[PDB]
Amino acid sequence: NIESGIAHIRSTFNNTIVTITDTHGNAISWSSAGALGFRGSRKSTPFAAQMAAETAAKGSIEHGLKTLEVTVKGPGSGREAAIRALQAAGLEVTAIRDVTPVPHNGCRPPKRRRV
RNA sequence: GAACUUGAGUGCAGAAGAGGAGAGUGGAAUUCCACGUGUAGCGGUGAAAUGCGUAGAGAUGUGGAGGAACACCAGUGGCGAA
Repeated sequence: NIESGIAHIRSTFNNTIVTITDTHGNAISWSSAGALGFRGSRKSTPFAAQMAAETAAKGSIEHGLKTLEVTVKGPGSGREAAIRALQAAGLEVTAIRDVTPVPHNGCRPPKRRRV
């Protein structure tokens, strides 16, 4: 039973995962578009991000959270939907923080697609 | 052969620079390894599948290993014969 937590939203182009943890990063609960039965294109859509956030939130509310800090990673379109969905579940969102990993010129990226 | 100082160079006084070689050091990120929390998918596509995952993955926290490259600055900006 913990109150304050961080909501890690990993929004990629293919899927949106939402893990909810305590302030010390111990996992309370998590949800992802795939876990909710979305497949392929559907998982990417922002609608699925909403549903993923709601499902993750309702799992956490059992443990008794009230305030969430939000961290967003990846280039997906889910972050806004997932954040608004967390607010709609009742948990107040203190601050959103983009923590997408930025290399300072490190590893060579994979070759560009010729689509 | 003898003069001259503009070319060329030297002296003296300043200026900028990713110019080069050598030796160190630093932060981000990817991967891997160990551990805590935690559960059913993760990944990928135009759509899928191969692949990875209940032998506990992906997500998340701490620490560690190693290799390569140096975000912002950064600019028809600088330096170099290329």
